[PDB]
Amino acid sequence: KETAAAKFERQHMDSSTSAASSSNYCNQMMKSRNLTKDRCKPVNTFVHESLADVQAVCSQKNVACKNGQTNCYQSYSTMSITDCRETGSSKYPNCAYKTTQANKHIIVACEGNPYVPVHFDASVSGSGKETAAAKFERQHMDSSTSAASSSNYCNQMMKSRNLTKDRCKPVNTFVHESLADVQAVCSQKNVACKNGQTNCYQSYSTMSITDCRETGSSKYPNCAYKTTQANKHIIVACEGNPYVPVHFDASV
Repeated sequence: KETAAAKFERQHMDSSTSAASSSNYCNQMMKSRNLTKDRCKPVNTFVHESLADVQAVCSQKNVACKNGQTNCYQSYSTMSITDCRETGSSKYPNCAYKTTQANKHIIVACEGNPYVPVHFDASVSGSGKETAAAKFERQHMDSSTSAASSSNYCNQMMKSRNLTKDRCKPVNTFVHESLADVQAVCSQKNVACKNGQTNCYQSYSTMSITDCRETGSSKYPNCAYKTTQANKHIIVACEGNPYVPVHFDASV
C-alpha cells in the first residue's frame, strides 16, 4: 500500500543524480520506477534535487493548480529536472523515451501532515512581477520548519530565497508559523510602523522566528550570516484586500 507521498517520490524524485547522464536516462528510469509496467506512461518528470529541497517547495509560492485546486506551489529556485517523453516508435513493453535535461521552476501539489508533495503539476521558465504579499512570503515566511536547526540556516535561506542575488541583504527575519497565523496578525494589535504610518500590527502571541544578520566580514558575492533563533512578537505592515502582511517591521 504505497502512500501518495511515496508514490510521488517513486515517480518524480531522483535524489541520486544531479542531472540526466544519458539519452537513455528515461528509458532506464521509467522502467525501474515501474512507470512502464502495465503501459508506457507517455510523459514524466524526474527532479534532481534533495528530497528536502523538493519538500521545501510546499512552503514556497502558492499558485493555483491546473485542476483548479489551491494546494500547488512553485519553487523560488530553478531545479535540475529531466523530462521523459515517449518516442513515436515506442511500443510496449519496450517503452522508449526522449530524455530532456533542463533547469526550471517546478510546481507541485502538496498534502498531508507533514505537508509534502503528492503530485507534479508543471515546470516553468520564469522577469515576473511579484505581488507585495507574495514577496512578503518569500522574504519572511518559513513554514517548512519550526525553528532553525543549525547555525547555517541563514546562509542557506538568504541564498535560496534570492536575498543575495545582487547584494547581501544585511538583515532579515523568517517566521516559523502557519501562514494563517501570520495573516491573522493583521487583525490584532494596531501599532505605528517605524515609518510613522499606522497600518502595522503586533502579534498577540510570541512566534518562532529566525533572525538573520550579515557578519562583519561578509562580502558579496560571498554573503555570510549569523543565525539567531528566538520567540518574539512580530510586527508587520498589512495592506490590500485580503488584508495581509506586505512588510516585516520588527520583532519585539
